[PDB]
Amino acid sequence: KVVWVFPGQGTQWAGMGRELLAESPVFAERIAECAAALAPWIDWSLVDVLRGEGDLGRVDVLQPACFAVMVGLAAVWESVGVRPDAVVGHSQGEIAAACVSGALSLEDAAKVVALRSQAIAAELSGRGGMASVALGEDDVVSRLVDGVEVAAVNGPSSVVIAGDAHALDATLEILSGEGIRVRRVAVDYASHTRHVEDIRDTLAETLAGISAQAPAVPFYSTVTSEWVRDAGVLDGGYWYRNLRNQVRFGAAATALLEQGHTVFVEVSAHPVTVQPLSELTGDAIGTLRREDGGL
Repeated sequence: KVVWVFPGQGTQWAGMGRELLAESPVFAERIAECAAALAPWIDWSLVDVLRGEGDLGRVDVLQPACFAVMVGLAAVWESVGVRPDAVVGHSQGEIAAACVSGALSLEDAAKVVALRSQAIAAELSGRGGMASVALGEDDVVSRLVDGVEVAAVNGPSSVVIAGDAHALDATLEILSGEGIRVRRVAVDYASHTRHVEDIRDTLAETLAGISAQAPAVPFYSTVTSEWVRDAGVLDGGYWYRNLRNQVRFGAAATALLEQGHTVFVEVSAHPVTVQPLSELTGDAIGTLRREDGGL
């Protein structure tokens, strides 16, 4: 059974799909359509930035850009007639999961992602970052210093953590003293932490009146780690929780395993979730690679 896996960050690079946009006609018309749909809230050109002519450090541009190229790739996979048995996202990418699984309208999804990116840009800037840790969740908890929270869990030993930059630096220093493999991510906000508990009102106000219909394709949410079979349950509050609550990506993958789902596709411009799922199962296929946007 085929599961469309939608990641978040780590798949962006200069010139998202310039070659892909030039060669693929269906992707080009689809991305033009989304740019038209995203027009009421942009202050730049989608086609310009996706071709590698804007600012990749601008979060409220890259995140809608990532969403738009994700929709384009999903349309491309639809062209070759790939029927997704299940669709699951990863944090921000979960919005795309809501968009294509029939649980949300494309215009509503574009509106939601635009508002979320704008809010996190106006607020989250300069408040933390991600540290990737190749250690188990229990080991991380043992190593957990104050001010640090596990951003997400993706496997037996794949844990991403987030928090205040000072606490992250202290934890990384102790890790280096212990000499264990840990890396930093060049992002200026600690999402899915206590910081998310600061902009609740604005997010609630923005994501209002969304036509959350029933998912055409079953959606296994990691916020509940559960299948969604209802219309309207996945609300703006749910997206706030997703931005707030941690992602049990490893638990989600394990749940999808015994449910007969084997063929897993990481739709992205660069493989990021290929290995933290392949080490669990080995059945993970990427879509594109960094600087490899060619056909």
